[PDB]
Amino acid sequence: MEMEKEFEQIDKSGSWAAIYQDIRHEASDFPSRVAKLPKNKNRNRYRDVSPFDHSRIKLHQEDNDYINASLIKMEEAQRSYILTQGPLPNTVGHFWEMVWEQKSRGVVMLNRVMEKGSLKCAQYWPQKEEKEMIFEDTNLKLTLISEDIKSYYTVRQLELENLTTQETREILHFHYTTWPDFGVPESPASFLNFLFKVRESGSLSPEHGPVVVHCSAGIGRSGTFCLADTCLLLMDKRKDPSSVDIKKVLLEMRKFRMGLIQTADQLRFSYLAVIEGAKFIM
Ligand SMILES: CC[C@H](C)c1ccc(NS(C)(=O)=O)cc1
Repeated sequence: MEMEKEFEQIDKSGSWAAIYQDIRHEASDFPSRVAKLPKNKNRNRYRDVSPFDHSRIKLHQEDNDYINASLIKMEEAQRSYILTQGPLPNTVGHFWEMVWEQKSRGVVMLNRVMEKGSLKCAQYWPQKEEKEMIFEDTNLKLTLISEDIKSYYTVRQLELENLTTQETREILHFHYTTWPDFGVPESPASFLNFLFKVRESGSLSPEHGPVVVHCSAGIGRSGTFCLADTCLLLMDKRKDPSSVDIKKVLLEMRKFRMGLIQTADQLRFSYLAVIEGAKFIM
């Protein structure tokens, strides 16, 4: 079926939970043996969210190459994304090592450091220009260059230096600051505006490594971001845009990381975002 009328048909029939459970039943199951090794317990935020072995990002390190991060490679759309958990106190250095080694330009953050009164990720970037951060375990230096605070999101320019080679690179930090503590946003308008700002920066383009996107577990809000982006790109590429099937795209993405889209409300919000976004593109 088309999207916008399939949408109204699920609303009127109140069957979002059944649709979402079907997706959970059909989703791929691949091994995640490296994630479960005892030496990696303090590298995982949640025991039930792990990268598959076949798509995990490997650190270029002979001691321990593990990070909780997955490469989502979308062949028809010609887009790739790295989805990862919010960094932990003992993985901030690994996080920036990955950004460096994978040649990423942008980092997309969809959570606040504290939500619901608890810490959802480490404070992993510097908050003042004159107070830079040094990650001694991976030999990197990170400096805040500039910060632009808007009503729904903040953009930061960062400098990452590999202290071993003295090479430097500019990284863009795109921080969506207004996702509500419970539920999903009432309108997709600010989320779509944010997606377009990431696009306009070059951070999603083939001349760079894959964008790094995270929330707390790296599957819920993060899944919504890449699912909406990929669906809108396919609607531009194809002769028949109504042939884009959001449930099939989501199942394809779940071949690369488990659990993408965590609730039936997030599924409905993804439909809403793609529907409204397809009108603005034209
Ligand atoms: C950190 C704010 C600074 C003013 C800034 C730099 C870059 C961009 N975007 S871009 C994609 O490079 O055009 C936006 C803002």
